[PDB]
Amino acid sequence: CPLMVKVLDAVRGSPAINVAVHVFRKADTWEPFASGKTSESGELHGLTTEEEFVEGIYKVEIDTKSYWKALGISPFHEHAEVVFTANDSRYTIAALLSPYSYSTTAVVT
Amino acid sequence: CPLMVKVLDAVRGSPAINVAVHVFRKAADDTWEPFASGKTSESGELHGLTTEEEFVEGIYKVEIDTKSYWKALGISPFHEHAEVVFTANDSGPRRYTIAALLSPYSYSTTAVVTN
Ligand SMILES: O=C(O)CCO/N=C/c1ccccc1C(F)(F)F
Ligand SMILES: O=C(O)CCO/N=C/c1ccccc1C(F)(F)F
Repeated sequence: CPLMVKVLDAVRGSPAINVAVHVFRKADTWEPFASGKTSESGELHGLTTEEEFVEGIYKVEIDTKSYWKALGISPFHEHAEVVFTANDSRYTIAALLSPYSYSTTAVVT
Repeated sequence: CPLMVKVLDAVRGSPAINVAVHVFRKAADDTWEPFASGKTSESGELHGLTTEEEFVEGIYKVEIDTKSYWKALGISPFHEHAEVVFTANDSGPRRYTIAALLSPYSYSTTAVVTN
């Protein structure tokens, strides 16, 4: 599992459950690559395989807007967007969500 | 000044000076049109990107060029940039401050919206 995403809710103090996440790879346009929804643990595994996940620029779009929308909280952002170059020389993208703010970090091991 | 950007550096505890910032607005075909751009000053602030007349309702993307920043300091960062996408002025005109806090493998962004 070369790419995992983990999403937390800073208002509720909980994982962010059932959040839609779309990954794109840069082709100079954006092409769909993977997607899924976070689990009960706020996690998204099995997006891609080592074979598929080659060097390149990737964008992870976290559909935070629909997440806040579904609990009746007014959100600011359309989404959280995390753009990074993946290089061969294992990635967890973690995001921490609030209605008017978000934080993201990469754990690369 | 309806749209301001402030950028801080979490490694050095200082404003993030001379950081490029590009703002785009979503167009009538779901593409991103260039809207405004500039560079942060000594205080890590970017003022004068737009005017209230130009800053109409829409979906805007503020892209902070964190990669050239970190490279100009001699550091290899993770992200290509920091991005913030949001709808503005949807219920009338507002004043927006977009603040970002930068680390080589992380960033945070927050929005302060005034009437
Ligand atoms: O799976 C993992 O590596 C750990 C998940 O936890 N993520 C935490 C986290 C993520 C983004 C911004 C701020 C934080 C925090 F520091 F505030 F908590
Ligand atoms: O100019 C403004 O509106 C506020 C400027 O300061 N920004 C602070 C800030 C921004 C993003 C994440 C975390 C923080 C922080 F609180 F942790 F430091």
